[PDB]
Amino acid sequence: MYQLEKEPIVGAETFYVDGAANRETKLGKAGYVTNRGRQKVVTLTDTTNQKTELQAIYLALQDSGLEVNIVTDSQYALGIITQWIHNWKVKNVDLVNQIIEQLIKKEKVYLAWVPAHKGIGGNEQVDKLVSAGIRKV
Ligand SMILES: COc1ccc(Cc2nc(O)c(O)c(C(=O)O)n2)cc1Br
Ligand SMILES: [Mn+2]
Ligand SMILES: [Mn+2]
Repeated sequence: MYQLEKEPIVGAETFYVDGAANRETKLGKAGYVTNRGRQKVVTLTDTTNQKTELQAIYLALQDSGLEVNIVTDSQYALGIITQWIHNWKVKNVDLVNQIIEQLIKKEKVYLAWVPAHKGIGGNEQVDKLVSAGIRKV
């Protein structure tokens, strides 16, 4: 893949990703839930809210097939990744480029943003998973 899809890929698994992190401890969780009934969460150290969001996208790329829809609620994650694909058309640098490294090997990728905490089913589910034991209120 050298460019992102303009619309969702029909028949491709859709991963709803999210992350949460504790400001003081830097412990966080990154995870996904998909429309094929799969979920994964990993616990991370020395991380941030922004970094957990990128780590979640990494997990979705790692676990998905060659065509994949990924739905994030992170302005930062979408912005920073998009700032890459258009660029070749400083912070979390390694992780961003590792995501790009995964992206180019896919056949098709649709990456979309949705607003957090607005009752989007998949998004609410993954938010509940990653914030458990991480986000107080
Ligand atoms: C509409 O109400 C809200 C919308 C957003 C937020 C903050 C938030 N909460 C998350 O769980 C999350 O993943 C992200 C993010 O990635 O920016 N941002 C809190 C409320 Br109340
Ligand atoms: Mn989020
Ligand atoms: Mn969330």
